[PDB]
Amino acid sequence: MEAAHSKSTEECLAYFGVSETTGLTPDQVKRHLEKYGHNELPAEEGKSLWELVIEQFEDLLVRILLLAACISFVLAWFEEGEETITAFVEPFVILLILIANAIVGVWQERNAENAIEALKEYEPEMGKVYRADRKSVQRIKARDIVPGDIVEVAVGDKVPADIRILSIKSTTLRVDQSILTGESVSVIKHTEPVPDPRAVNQDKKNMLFSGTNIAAGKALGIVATTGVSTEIGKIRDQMAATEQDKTPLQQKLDEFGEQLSKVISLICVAVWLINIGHFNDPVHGGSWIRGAIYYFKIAVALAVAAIPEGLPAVITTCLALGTRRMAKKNAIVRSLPSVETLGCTSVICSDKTGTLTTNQMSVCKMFIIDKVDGDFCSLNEFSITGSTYAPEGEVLKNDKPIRSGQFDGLVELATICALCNDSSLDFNETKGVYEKVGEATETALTTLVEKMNVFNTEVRNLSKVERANACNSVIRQLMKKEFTLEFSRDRKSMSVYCSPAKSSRAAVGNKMFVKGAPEGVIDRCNYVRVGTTRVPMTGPVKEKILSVIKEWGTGRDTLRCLALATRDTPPKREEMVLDDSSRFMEYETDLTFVGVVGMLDPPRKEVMGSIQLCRDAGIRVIMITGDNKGTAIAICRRIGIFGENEEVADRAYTGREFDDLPLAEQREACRRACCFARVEPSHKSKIVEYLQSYDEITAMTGDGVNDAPALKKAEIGIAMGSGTAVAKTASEMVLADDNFSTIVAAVEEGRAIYNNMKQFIRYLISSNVGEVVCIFLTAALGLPEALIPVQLLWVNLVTDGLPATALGFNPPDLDIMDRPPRSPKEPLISGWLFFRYMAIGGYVGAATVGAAAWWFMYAEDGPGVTYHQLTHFMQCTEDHPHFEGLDCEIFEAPEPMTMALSVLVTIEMCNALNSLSENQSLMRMPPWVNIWLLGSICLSMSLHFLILYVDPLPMIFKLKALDLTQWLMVLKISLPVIGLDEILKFIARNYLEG
Ligand SMILES: C/C=C(/C)C(=O)O[C@H]1C(C)=C2[C@H]([C@@H]1OC(=O)CCCCCCC)[C@@](C)(OC(C)=O)C[C@H](OC(=O)CCC)[C@@]1(O)[C@H]2OC(=O)[C@@]1(C)O
Ligand SMILES: Nc1ncnc2c1ncn2[C@@H]1O[C@H](COP(=O)(O)OP(=O)(O)OP(=O)(O)O)[C@H]2OC3(O[C@H]21)C([N+](=O)[O-])=CC(=[N+]([O-])O)C=C3[N+](=O)[O-]
Ligand code: NA
Repeated sequence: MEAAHSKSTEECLAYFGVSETTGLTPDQVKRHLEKYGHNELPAEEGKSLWELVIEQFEDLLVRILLLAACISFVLAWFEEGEETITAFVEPFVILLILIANAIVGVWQERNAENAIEALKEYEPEMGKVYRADRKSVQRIKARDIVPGDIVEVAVGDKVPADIRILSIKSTTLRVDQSILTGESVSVIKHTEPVPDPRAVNQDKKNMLFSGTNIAAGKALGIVATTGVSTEIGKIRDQMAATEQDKTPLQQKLDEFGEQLSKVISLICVAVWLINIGHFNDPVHGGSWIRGAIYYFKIAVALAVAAIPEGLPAVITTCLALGTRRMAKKNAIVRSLPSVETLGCTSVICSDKTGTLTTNQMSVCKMFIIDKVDGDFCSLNEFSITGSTYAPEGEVLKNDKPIRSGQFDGLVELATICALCNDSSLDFNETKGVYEKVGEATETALTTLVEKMNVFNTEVRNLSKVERANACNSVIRQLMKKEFTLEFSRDRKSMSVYCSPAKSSRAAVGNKMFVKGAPEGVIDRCNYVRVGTTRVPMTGPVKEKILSVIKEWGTGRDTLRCLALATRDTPPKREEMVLDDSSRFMEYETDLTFVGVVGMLDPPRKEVMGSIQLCRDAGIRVIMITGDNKGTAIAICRRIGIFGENEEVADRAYTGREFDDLPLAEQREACRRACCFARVEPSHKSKIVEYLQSYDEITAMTGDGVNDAPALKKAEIGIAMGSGTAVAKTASEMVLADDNFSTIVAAVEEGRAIYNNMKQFIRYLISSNVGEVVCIFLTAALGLPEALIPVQLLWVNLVTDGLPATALGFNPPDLDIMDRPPRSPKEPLISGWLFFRYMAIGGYVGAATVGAAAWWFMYAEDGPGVTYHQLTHFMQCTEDHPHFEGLDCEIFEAPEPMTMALSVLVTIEMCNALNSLSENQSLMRMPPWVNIWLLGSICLSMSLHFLILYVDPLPMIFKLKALDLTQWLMVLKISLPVIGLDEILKFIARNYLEG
């Protein structure tokens, strides 16, 4: 029964065919269990370990490498030689990487927590029902509760289902439902129907929501909904239905993988097409088996040359480091891939209170009526010093301090403030500062009366914790609080009914003290207090009051105004129905206006500067707040969201206004809007959708379970450090200090991380372009393998991995927060840069192939076969060039491969330096700008020498230490890559203007 709140208790009992005093029968339980299922959120996705291991082999590139491993394993199993210890190295290395890659992926899932599973925190093991088969209450498992059950709840209990309250067995029922409504204080509940079928949860005063806590009292109720049908269950279903897109980098990486495999196959086809002259070779003679091994051998090297095998690790290492850096600036990143998305943020939607503002509410202005004489009117207007919940401060008139007790109108002002109040003030002994106990609005009133001190009580004699409630206590002893009529959003006021403490069984003396939004309160005032006297409320007086309120609430003061009033002659105590909140407005009529208080929740000292940074970065900021629209707009102006004088009619909306717009107008509103006042949880989600249909990258704040759908849907969900665990698990980022400025500082940091990522991605991939050319060249010219997979793997994992990681520490550009948000669709490599890395790739390929071939021919140590071709033959069954003696295994010597590798390694150290800046010359941006990079290059070279000298390694990698002369040739062919890129950088700067 989803519309339970609007049904009478009788109607709820009759719908389920159940009696309040007996509860459901065994047959009813069985039938209701079949119909509605168990009272629980559905179980998590059954993701087994085996299924998880398989998923690690789904990526296109890892499939290629597994196929590479399989061919490599077959070529080791059917090879020529006796060394099994060296033959099975290549396949085993590739397999280890696949296994290591699988271990990490599997590990990441075991430590991952999901938000849907964090909801189960809010479903208790047990509940209490009355069922027909037993007289006394029976505690059962919450999952066995069905709609229709008569349920009992008491103080401390966690509500087991969405329940319609039937009867409250205590004076009052109080409920902590902050997790669902963001209501600070525990809320009061009643049993009367709530007419609106579309009432938001806050107006459902006759409902208990699954997962909330009873703060005070004991109630009997009937279960309306269970399982996915509850308020928390609906939140769950929304989250489960939210699919999150891959980040722009992940999408480009996948695009790259698709293209890479397409290119790998086409090269294989080219290598086959370039060797179709083998069809003209005689069938008798020649080695088919060795020529087939040669083709597969280069297919493996091709596959290994093409994949940036060390790229995922570099990305992760870079992400982890920047993440720990962001943590020190209070930005706790939960999703490593989100750092990129964060840099792309184009819209930040931010809650106001605690994030834009300090949530330290303070009264700094108030007024009472001074005089009423026909058309003429005057006010006694005061100011109050002090921005803390601390009683430290004084009341001023015209900037000079006055005694508050000197004005009778202020005495009642304080009385109303002290009594019409569900909050208190306490000094936290450990923290060293004063902390609010309840609603911020109310605690600010508590602080006000301590500053006022209307009866001049000695406060200097007491300590911090003791004087915190000194002036309040004086007023409480003066009037007895009979009851309280709780605040309601419809009438926008609250009141207390008070009787004199001095009197006994009297007939007269009672007062209602009333507080609320000025509008409704003032309209229900028939009288105006002037000192101790009373005059009728008249037009000129009303104008004057509203005029000041309008100025305080909509002008530069940006104050929340509250009107204080008294019912001098309240209805007889027995004539009041305390269970029917719909009668509460009627009880608060024929009031006497006493005064207005205006309170400021000040902006964080850093937000105004941070909003400016957003403007400079082309990031739109949207404020979301519970202030009324006029005050919301005033605050946006104050902090820089709106200009002081600019028109904003179509750029600020309340929930009501926004709902009255048709779908098309709602979308349009979202593209220009910067202020949303009084929206519901549902609006956050709709705002994100609309922003996403303009392709905005949206950051959205949230703190409660009700925020989880929107947090999950936004590209960057941002949770408060002080908020719920559920909100945190639904988010990409957590604000440790809750500060809006932390968001902006995280966006900047994200922009800087991405820029460095782009450099090392381009660096690693460009090397793969060069390695592929080398392999293609050797396969095209029929040369012996200049580079083998084991060597290629070492270079991509270790040798280049360090300079790649070092590039992650490139200094950031000074204009970082002065450019518009990066386009999600921006390619990493295109246009001139594509040509640049083709030219470098073409150079690297030729430089490595040339270095190996040079050793074979023009070198001193080599078997000088100058202009003789290895292209000619690798057969050794003809002996044309060698005319006497047998020697052919030099075609498989370790020296020319060492030449090729040392060239690759050296060029790549040079190309890392080329990668410090995209377009700037090493003459304008020198290598020593990144000390880490210089360090990594040294470490990489010493690791290259390590695999050349340290006994086991030289054999494994098929290498042997180069001569001093041979190292000079390496430098001769490698170093000019700097020159080449320098030239290409010169062309990009001068002949390609924007
Ligand atoms: C890396 C190794 C190889 C063998 C492959 O060719 O890379 C291509 C490739 C997959 C792309 C291309 C490569 O194209 C070429 O190398 C030119 C074709 C000549 C083939 C040589 C035959 C002997 C990148 C590498 O070209 C250059 C010169 O840098 C740029 C870029 O890559 C990126 O933008 C980085 C993606 C994270 C991609 O065109 C990319 O595909 C698209 O999805 C992009 C948009 O991604
Ligand atoms: N949709 C709405 N319709 C009508 N009024 C709304 C609405 N939403 C909020 N208000 C009023 O505005 C004040 C601020 O809203 P609130 O939601 O608590 O703050 P936030 O928006 O910052 O919440 P957040 O921190 O983001 O989770 C509340 O103070 C009070 O009644 C509330 C309040 N209260 O919530 O309990 C008590 C009170 N008295 O009487 O002291 C005065 C308020 N007031 O004057 O605004
Ligand atoms: Na999200």
